[PDB]
Amino acid sequence: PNYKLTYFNMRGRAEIIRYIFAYLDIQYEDHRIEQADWPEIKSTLPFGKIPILEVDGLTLHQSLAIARYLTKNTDLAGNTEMEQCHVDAIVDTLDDFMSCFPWAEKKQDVKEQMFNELLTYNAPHLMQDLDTYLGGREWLIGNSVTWADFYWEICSTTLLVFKPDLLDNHPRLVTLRKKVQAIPAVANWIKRRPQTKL
Amino acid sequence: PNYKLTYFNMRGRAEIIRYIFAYLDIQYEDHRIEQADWPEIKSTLPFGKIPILEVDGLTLHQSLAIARYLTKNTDLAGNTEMEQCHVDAIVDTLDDFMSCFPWAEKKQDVKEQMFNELLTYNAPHLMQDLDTYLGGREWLIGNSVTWADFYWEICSTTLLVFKPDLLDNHPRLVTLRKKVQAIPAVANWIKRRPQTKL
Ligand SMILES: COc1ccc(/C=C/C(=O)Nc2ccccc2C(=O)O)cc1OC
Ligand SMILES: N[C@@H](CCC(=O)N[C@@H](CS)C(=O)NCC(=O)O)C(=O)O
Ligand SMILES: N[C@@H](CCC(=O)N[C@@H](CS)C(=O)NCC(=O)O)C(=O)O
Repeated sequence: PNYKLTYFNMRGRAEIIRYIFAYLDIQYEDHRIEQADWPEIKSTLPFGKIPILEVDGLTLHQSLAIARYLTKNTDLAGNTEMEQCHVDAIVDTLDDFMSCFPWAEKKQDVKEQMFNELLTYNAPHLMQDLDTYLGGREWLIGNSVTWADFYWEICSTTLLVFKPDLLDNHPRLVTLRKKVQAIPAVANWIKRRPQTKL
Repeated sequence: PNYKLTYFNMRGRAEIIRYIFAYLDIQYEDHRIEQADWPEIKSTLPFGKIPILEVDGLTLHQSLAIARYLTKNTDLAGNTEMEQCHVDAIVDTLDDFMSCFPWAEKKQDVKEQMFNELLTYNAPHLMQDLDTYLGGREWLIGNSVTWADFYWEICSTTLLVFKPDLLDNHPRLVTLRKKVQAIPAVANWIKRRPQTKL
């Protein structure tokens, strides 16, 4: 299958798709665009948003929708339909929280104040829920890695850019990040991927 | 299986689960809670959010995660791998918009303002994207009803509460709503369900 992924030059909402392609050893074109080429591309898109994935010429949209499509019938999906539910739920929980950030805010002082308050109150609350949910287990769901573990490592990587000490009291969540980063297809991808802030 | 769904006395985010139970002819306890009891239940839940679905003593969370679990291997799921991706994608597009609403906002004047702007400035574009996407087809995805059709009807119902003229220029989207509402199991639920504003 000929896969082509389109997004900005950043990890952002495309990174989960990139980890999945990497882990499943599926080749694809990692097409990254700059602001200048957005209006042209955007207009051809039914919903006007990226990422999009073209599969043998057919366009797919919605990053989590695409992530799930790529993990279908693989062990990254969750071993049972019940585990798949828990995987989807954790992914949505993380996405709901990531969506609270005013990423696009133009007023820098407002952006700073909002980031600080989300990182001071909400983030440590979520971290406790995540930590107790994982408990002393190896992975977030079941007994093998799922894309929910991937998403966690991805979201936390971005949160750590803004509050480096966020996981200072959560060694089990740090250990989870290290387990994910250590998967060889993931360690490789992380080494060769373009370096960007987000 | 024993199913117990807990949410507020509202269609809201539990409604998609209710339509799915109805269509699949599954009995469940439709548990509805008052606001004053929420803080107490919230504290015992791994992630402090509703709806939750209890199955044989296992808690599930996240409405879409649950909806997806319930429709897996049923005729409400897409017919192909790729069609299931489109079902997921349409649902997420609708969810991304519904999430923008400050449902819980304390300040009335601020809340009204937010709602007005989203409905007046944003909603029209989603409708336009949806209308073009549907085109002249019968259902949003493929040749038969999916839970993406249920979600569209559910989201549109709530939006029409606040902006009744929202679909005046979109007869094909009105037709799809009517078509979902005509499904016997759906029509029966709509007729018998508690009548709430939201
Ligand atoms: C103030 O308490 C309230 C009051 C109303 C609501 C939500 C009502 C509703 O219809 N929501 C939706 C309906 C359809 C699809 C998606 C949503 C969605 O919210 O994502 C929630 C509250 O708790 C936050
Ligand atoms: N939930 C959607 C969000 C899509 C989205 O808002 N993408 C952004 C980039 S992170 C975008 O294209 N927004 C800019 C625009 O619409 O012009 C997804 O994960 O794909
Ligand atoms: N994406 C989640 C959102 C969960 C959510 O925000 N639900 C609301 C009710 S609609 C809630 O539990 N809020 C009450 C609170 O925050 O205390 C889902 O679909 O279930």
